[PDB]
Amino acid sequence: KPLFEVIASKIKDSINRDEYKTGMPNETALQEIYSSSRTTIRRAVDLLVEEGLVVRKNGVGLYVQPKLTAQNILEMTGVMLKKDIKDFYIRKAGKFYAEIFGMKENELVYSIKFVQKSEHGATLDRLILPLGLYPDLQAKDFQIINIIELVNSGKYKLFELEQELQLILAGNEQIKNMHLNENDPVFKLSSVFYAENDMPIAIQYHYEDAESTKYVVDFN
Amino acid sequence: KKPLFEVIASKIKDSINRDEYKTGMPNETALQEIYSSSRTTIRRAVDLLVEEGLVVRKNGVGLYVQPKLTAQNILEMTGVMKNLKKDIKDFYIRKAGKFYAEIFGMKENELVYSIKFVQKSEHGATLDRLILPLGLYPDLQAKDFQIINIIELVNSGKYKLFELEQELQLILAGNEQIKNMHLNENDPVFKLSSVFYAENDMPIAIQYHYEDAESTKYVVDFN
Repeated sequence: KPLFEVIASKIKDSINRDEYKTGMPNETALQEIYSSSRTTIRRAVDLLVEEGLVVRKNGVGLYVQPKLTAQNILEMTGVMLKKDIKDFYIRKAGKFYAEIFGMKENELVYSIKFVQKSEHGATLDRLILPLGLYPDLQAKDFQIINIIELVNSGKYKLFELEQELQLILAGNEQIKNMHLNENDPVFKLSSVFYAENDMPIAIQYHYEDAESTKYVVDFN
Repeated sequence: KKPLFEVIASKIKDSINRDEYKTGMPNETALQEIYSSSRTTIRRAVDLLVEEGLVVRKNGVGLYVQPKLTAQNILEMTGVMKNLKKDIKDFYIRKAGKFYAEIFGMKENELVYSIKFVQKSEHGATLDRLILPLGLYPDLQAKDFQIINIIELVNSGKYKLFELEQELQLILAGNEQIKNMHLNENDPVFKLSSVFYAENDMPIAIQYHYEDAESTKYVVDFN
């Protein structure tokens, strides 16, 4: 078995025992820790990335991916009616979020997706929080009971909220998570949270079934 | 001549005009003393002021001066002199009534500020209505009701903002939307309702925001 695979397994263990914390040693440090080559480390880390265990901060270092253990789920939501977490992971901002946040598209953001049983059907929420703006949070700190509190828990204080409201056709996200049919009408409430001086610090998308006995929505 | 209650109402009006009394005054008993007049005379003077929309009673409690949208206050509240800015249509004190009393968990006869403003946007004018209970924003004068940043304003009273609860609806345009947003009757409108809470499940403010829901991508057929 190749060395890089051996080292990747060794690092997986370190991650399993919370030795490396989301919120780890860079690749140069890993060379020294494992007395191995740059190439060996790069290939070991490539494998861990592919498995979704860690993520690189281009030209900076390495982050461990958050894990939705029963314990972290308990910390974040209070459970085990309520809020069910579907996804929590770190990803590059990409171009779309880079323009909104005014950051580099290869810089990292947290992406959180959760569903909630409500009045008329399940609702779906997506939260995007730039890693550089919420530096000190560990997975258990990402409590989703109160979104205002969460958005306020990072490096900057929440100052202002800017919101957009739309009617859209149910997409794959909605049909799957909200139990809707192709093209059913859905309210999309988009929120951009700002710190002072026009600095966006978080984005949120909230979706609800728009069906009603009062009207019919007809999309072209 | 001019009856005494009217003479006294004029003097109170004068005091109001010179900001001796203002939003954020002596109660009716103190007025009896100040003007050396009867309970009945003072009650009639105040009735006159209330009718003129210059003051409002707090059930027994006392007397509040109604805020004034003078040029100065408007400048203070919105930063605007004399679009894409905020234009105040209404600012006054009123009883909560059943509907708001139930939301705030307060007494129907207790007072709230009602603020209405309009804003030019991409898909036309939007309309906002804010409700802030007096007892939760006791120390604010007229010029303190800055509406540049609603979160800042909601956070500026007795309690700190802790949580936000929102409701999303499609409604038919009513008179408010007709006049203020230049829509036709039964035009579809987005209504975004916000309830702002302090810690421990205590509502401190309500906001209703309205936007034209017309789109080139769908039509809304109301029943």
